[PDB]
Amino acid sequence: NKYKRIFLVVMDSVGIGEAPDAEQFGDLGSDTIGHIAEHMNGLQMPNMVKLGLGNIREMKGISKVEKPLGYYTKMQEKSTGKDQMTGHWEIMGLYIDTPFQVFPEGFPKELLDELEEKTGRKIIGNKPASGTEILDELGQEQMETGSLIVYTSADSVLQIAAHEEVVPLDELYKICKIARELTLDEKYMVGRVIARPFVGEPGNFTRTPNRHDYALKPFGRTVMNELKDSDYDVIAIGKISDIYDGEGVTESLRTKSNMDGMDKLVDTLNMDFTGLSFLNLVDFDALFGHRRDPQGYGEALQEYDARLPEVFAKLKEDDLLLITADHGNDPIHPGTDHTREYVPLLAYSPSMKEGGQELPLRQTFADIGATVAENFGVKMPEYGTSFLNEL
Ligand SMILES: [Mn+2]
Ligand SMILES: [Mn+2]
Ligand SMILES: [Mn+2]
Repeated sequence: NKYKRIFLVVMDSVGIGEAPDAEQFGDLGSDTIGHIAEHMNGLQMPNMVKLGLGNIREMKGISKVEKPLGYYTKMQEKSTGKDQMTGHWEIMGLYIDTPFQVFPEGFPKELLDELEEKTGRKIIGNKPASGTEILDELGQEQMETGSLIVYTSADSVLQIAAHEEVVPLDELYKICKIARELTLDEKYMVGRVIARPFVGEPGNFTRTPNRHDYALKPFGRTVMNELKDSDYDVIAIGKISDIYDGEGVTESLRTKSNMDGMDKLVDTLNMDFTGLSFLNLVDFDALFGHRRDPQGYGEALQEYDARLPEVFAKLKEDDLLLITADHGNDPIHPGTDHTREYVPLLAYSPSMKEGGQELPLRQTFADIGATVAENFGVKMPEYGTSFLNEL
């Protein structure tokens, strides 16, 4: 093998400007990193700059360098959608025709009618809200009537809240499984159904750790599956295991924050393993992109950048570091959805003694999967073109 270990980092939602097909999505003008850089009066990301981020595209505070540490380019998304699962599934070698939906005005009556029809229970709420907001508003009615609080977020989720004393936990799980089946329908396709049991009294409701998630498996066997099947290590960090519903995963490390994500990445650098360590840094998307908070987003990017030199110091000659994103989520864009954008790609190993060069633009995110597959000698994905030989 050319590399013994590949460290793949998804900066979640960290897009590098509108894609050629942005108009279809209402995403003309979208530029996640660029708009953040303008807001910050210049982003301070010296380590990403050293890797060649400015060589992909110059932005405020982000300039090109003469000798980038590694190779650089951007990637274009080929799949129909701009959601979490589409982006990640494409990265690991798939092509996804059918996009996962978001519901800023709640779910269609048809879906909620069938859920009522199958459960014999009333549904209340039906809007995007935080757990705290929806329980403050509807928690008491839920307790008193035995109704189900159905809500969503800015992402592709259907969430069902019920008080543990009123709706038995096991009944809530059964209901969520029904909802999971009903939402395997391209009109109502949600990435994730989430059980949100809660306890307490009016004015003091808390969501319990009895939360359960109901995800869909990727629409195909991924490069992760192939790695696992060939007895390679596949270490998933953060939301990665959940995004792939555990498919191809050999170890999963939960994280609480971006900084904690970088700590677990460091933990994997300290592990003897052969295969893939795969990190998702989700805060960019979950805290700042959807909340349209360019200041928080900018600060988060600077906090992440400052962590990189330790990663650089720990990389071995036979290690490869890959840094990319899965879509955009421009914090100055209208609405609360993701934006259809190119994503950066940086590929660095200390064995690149002469530094890196520009790679041809990646025509699908699956080029990452193809590169991983070729490196480890496992079955090549149906989609994607490896850039391994270019490194
Ligand atoms: Mn838009
Ligand atoms: Mn994402
Ligand atoms: Mn998101």
